Amino acid sequence: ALNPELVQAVQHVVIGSSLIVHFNEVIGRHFGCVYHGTLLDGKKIHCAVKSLNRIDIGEVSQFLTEGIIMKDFSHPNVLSLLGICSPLVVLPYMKHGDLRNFIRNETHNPTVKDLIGFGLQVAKGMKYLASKKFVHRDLAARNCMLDEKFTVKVADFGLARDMHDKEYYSVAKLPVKWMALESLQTQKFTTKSDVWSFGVLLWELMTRGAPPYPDVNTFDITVYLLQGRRLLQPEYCPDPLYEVMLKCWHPKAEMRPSFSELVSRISAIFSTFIGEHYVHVNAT
Ligand SMILES: CCN1CCC(CCNC(=O)Nc2nc3ccc(Sc4nnc5ccc(-c6cccs6)nn45)cc3s2)CC1
Ligand SMILES: [Cl-]
Repeated sequence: ALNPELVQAVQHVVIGSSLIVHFNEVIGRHFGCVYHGTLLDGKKIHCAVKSLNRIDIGEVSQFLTEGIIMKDFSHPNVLSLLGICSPLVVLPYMKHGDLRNFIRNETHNPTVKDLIGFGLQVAKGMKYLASKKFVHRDLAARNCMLDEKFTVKVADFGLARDMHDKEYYSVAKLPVKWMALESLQTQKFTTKSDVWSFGVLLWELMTRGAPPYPDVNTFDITVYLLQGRRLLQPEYCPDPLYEVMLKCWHPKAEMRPSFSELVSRISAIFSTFIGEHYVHVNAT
């Protein structure tokens, strides 16, 4: 029943090696549910297996097409797809989980250098996605993960794209407090609106995961911004990094820096720090 050209094209994505899905070990549950897993080939690889609903032959066609597209994306700062198989999406397990919880954790002691380092890795992952004409639409610290080497990987990508939390989404995903001014008015997204979201992600990093605009309700953000306001400078945010955030929030989308310019500018700032400045959480 399926297009035979598509069946041959998806073969390099489909996994036979073999996979052991640990169905009793759940991660999260919107859309489908994520479980722990183990891959093969004479080695055991810890993975996160997402099982999507019960999806018609056209739905199966999209699933196989998405798998090929996803597999064509490879970058150390972008969460990879290991393969596909109910439809199974197999992703590498990220030991330290999401970036927002990692920095919020009071037992963690990040320095200014470490936090800027995480922002730099996110910028590199986004620089890769933009070059592939991929518009993320939901870049936030909650949507970035950390592996065992503390490598940051931009997630919430392709078949894994979901809504895991609700308080950050106005009820198509609308992460209002991370959205560019023009996206709040048109509901359209570009690489330049991902640049706005990246400026917000840098603010999340420097405040160790504080919610942005805490005293502003989701529905009020566009009026708040149009009065001539931006997120205030975090206490442990260096002046050149705050200048970078302000550039990410330029009212004119085309005047915002590209992710390539961000990688470059942030690499310079990052290089000036030695890991002697401990970042503490704000009381407010
Ligand atoms: C002591 C406190 N603390 C310290 C360690 C901590 C982390 C454990 N490590 C993991 O949880 N790793 C993990 N890797 C992966 C790899 C892929 C996927 S699918 C996916 N694609 N994009 C996103 C974006 C968001 C989400 C989710 C949000 C809520 C539930 S899923 N899923 N998602 C999920 C996980 S979850 C647990 C306890
Ligand atoms: Cl430092």
